[PDB]
Amino acid sequence: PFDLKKDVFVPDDKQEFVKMQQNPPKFDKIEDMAMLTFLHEPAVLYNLKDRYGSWMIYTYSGLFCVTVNPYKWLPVYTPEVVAAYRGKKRSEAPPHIFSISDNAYQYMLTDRENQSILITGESGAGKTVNTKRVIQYFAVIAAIGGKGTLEDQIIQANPALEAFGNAKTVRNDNSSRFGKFIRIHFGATGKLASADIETYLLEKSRVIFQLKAERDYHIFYQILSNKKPELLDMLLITNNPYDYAFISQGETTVASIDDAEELMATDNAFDVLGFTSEEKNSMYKLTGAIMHFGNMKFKLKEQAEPDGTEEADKSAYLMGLNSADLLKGLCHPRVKVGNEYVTKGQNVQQVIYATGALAKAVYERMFNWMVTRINATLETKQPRQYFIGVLDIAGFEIFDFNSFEQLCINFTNEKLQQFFNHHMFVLDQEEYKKEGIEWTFIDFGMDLQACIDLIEKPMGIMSILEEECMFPKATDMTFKAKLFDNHLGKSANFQKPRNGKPEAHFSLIHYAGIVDYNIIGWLQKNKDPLNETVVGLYQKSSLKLLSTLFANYAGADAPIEKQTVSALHRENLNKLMTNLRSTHPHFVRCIIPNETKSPGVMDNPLVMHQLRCNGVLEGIRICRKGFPNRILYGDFRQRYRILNPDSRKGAEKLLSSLDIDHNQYKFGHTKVFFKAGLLGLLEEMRDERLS
Ligand SMILES: Nc1ncnc2c1ncn2[C@@H]1O[C@H](COP(=O)(O)OP(=O)(O)O)[C@@H](O)[C@H]1O
Ligand code: VO4
Ligand SMILES: [Mg+2]
Repeated sequence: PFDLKKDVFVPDDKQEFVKMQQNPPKFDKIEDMAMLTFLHEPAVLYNLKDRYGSWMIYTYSGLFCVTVNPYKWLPVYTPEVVAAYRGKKRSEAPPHIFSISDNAYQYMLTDRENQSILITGESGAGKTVNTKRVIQYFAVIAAIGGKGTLEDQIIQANPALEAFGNAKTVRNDNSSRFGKFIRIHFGATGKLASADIETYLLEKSRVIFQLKAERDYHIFYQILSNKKPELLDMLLITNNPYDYAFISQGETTVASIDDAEELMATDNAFDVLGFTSEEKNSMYKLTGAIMHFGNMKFKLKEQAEPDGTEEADKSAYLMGLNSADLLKGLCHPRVKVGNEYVTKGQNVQQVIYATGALAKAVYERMFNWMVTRINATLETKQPRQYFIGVLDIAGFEIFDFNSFEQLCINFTNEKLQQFFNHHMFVLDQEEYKKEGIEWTFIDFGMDLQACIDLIEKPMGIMSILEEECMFPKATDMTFKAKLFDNHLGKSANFQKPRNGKPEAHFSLIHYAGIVDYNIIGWLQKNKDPLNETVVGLYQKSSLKLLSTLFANYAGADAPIEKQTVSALHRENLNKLMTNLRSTHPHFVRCIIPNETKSPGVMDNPLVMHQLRCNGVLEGIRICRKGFPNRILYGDFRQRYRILNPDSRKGAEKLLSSLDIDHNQYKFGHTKVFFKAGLLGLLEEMRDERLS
C-alpha cells in the first residue's frame, strides 16, 4: 500500500522524523542508498532502520559502507559466508564487511595499489568487531588455498592485546584504550605473506585510576578470576580485586564478561603466538607486581619513609630487585654530581606519584614489548609486495569527567573524519577537473580544519601544553590562563565550559559534539617523568623481561655549561595520515544505535546525529551527482570490446552503438566516467555474450 504524495516524511520533535517524499516500496531495505529516488535525512534514516529491523546491519551508501551495531550475535560471519564472498563483486552480494575486504583485495591486485580499510565510529559503535572480522576474512581465505600457523597467529593477536589494552567504560564493556593499524602483507600474485601491528597511545592512567562506572584493564580481573589458581600462587596475591587499590577504584565486575573464560582465551593466544612459559609468567609477574606496588603505604619521618614493607617486598620479588633498594629509590632518588650522587628528598605526596608513574611506565612498556613479540612471530620473511591496512582507533567519547586522554582520543577522531572529508569531497572533485570533466565544485560543508588547527597548530591547545611543560614554575591555572588568553573569543570552537557534575575548565566543539575538558594534571601527564633511580634498578633486574622493557630507556640529558606525549601523538598521527594518503581507502562508518546496549533498539536522534557529523548524506550526494566508476580507455577496450567489435575514439563508437542511456556516461582525458549502476549493465551484457 503506497501513494506518491499521500506517503510523506514529516519532521518530529522526539524521534527526528516520523512517517519530504517517501521512497517507493521497491526501495525498501535497499542495499545501496545512492539508488534511492529521494535522498533526504529521513529517507536514509528509515532505510537503515528498516534493514536493522531485519538484522541487516550493513548498507552501502555510495562508495563507502555504513554499519549499525546489532548488540547480538548474528549468523552472518560463518566460514560458509567467508568462502562464498571470495571473488564476488560488490553488487553480486549483500552489503558486508567481507565484501569490503574482498573488494579491497581485488583493487590491490587490479590497480597494484596498497589499500586501507578505515573504520570510523563513536565509543561502542563496532570498530573492533569489524576490524577483527576483516582479519578473520583474510586469514580464513588464506587458510583455504603450541604455536600455530600465520593465519591463526594473526587471529589470536587481538585477544592477546585486548586483555592488556581493553577495559570496561560507561560506553563500552570492551573499550579499546589504544589505536592500532594492522597491515596484512601480500605477495605479487596475491598470497598472504605476513602481517604487522602498530599500536598508538595506550591509556596509562587507567592502570592506576578508574572512574565510578569503569574497570581497569581486563587482564587484572582475568588473573583474579582464579580459573588458573597457579597464577595467584605465583603472584603472591588474593582472589579479591578490592584488595588492590590500583585496580578497584570504580567497578570490578562486568555482566557481559566472563573473566575466567577470558583468562583461558588470553593464555591460549600467548600459546598460539609462540610465547614461552618464561615469557608468559614474566608478563603475569609484572601485572601482579603492579597490583602490589599500588598497596605500598608511606609516612612522614617533609620526608617520606616506608610504612610497612609487606607489599613492597612482594613487588620487589616478582620484579627481581632488592626490596630495600626499591624503597630507597622511591624515597631518596639519586641526583648526578658528575661521577658521584646526592639523594633528593621526597614527601609522601611525591613518592606516591612516583610509584604510580613507574607502575604506568612498566605496564605501557610491557604492552609495547608484547606487540613487538607478536610482530616478530607474524614476520615470516616471505615475499611481500603490497598490504591492506586496517585502522581500529579508540572511538569518540564523552565521559562525566574528560581529561587529557579524552582530548587525545577525540582529536584522532576529528583527524580521521577530516581524512574522510578531504578524500571524499576535495580529492574526488579535483579528479573531475584533472580529467577534463564538466564539473561545478560543490561546497558540502565538510571541513573541520577550524577544530583541528585549534588543537594541533602552533599556539593551539597542544602547542600551549607542550611549551608550558618546559617551565618548572608553571601551574594548571597558568596553562588554563594561556589557553583562555589565546583562544576565548578568538577560536570559534573553543568555548567557556557549559556546566553536581564534575567541574570543567573549558569546552570544545568537536565534529561529534561539545566536550567539556578538565585541565587538571595535563602538565604532569604530558611530561611523563620517572624516578630514574628505580628505572636504573629495573635495568639491572634479575627478570629478563623487566630489564629489556627499560634497556632502551634514555635518561634526563646531562646539563651543559652556561619530549612530550602530545608532540609524539601529533607526530604519529601525521605520519599515519600521510601514509594513508598513499593507499586506496575504504570507509566503514559504524553507528551505535542506542545508549543502553539494547539489541535491535534504534534511537532515531542518536543515529541521525552520527549520520550527520559523519557526512553520510553528503557522501551519498557526491556519488549520485558525479561518476563513481572510471576506466582507462585502453583497459575499457581490452574488456568490453566483445560488446560490439584509438582507445578513446573506440570507446566513443562502442558506447554510442550500444542500447544504453547515453547521458549516464561522460568522456574524460584518459578515463571514461560512468554514473552509478551503468557499469553493472555493461558487465551484465558482457556476461550474456560470453556464453
Ligand atoms: N557486528 C557486531 N555484531 C555483534 N555485536 C557487535 C558488533 N559490533 C559490535 N558489537 C557489540 O558491541 C560491543 C562493542 O563493539 P566494539 O567493536 O568493541 O566497539 P568500538 O571498537 O567501536 O568501541 C561488542 O562487545 C559487542 O557486544
Ligand atoms: O570503545 V572503543 O573501542 O570505540 O574505544
Ligand atoms: Mg574498539
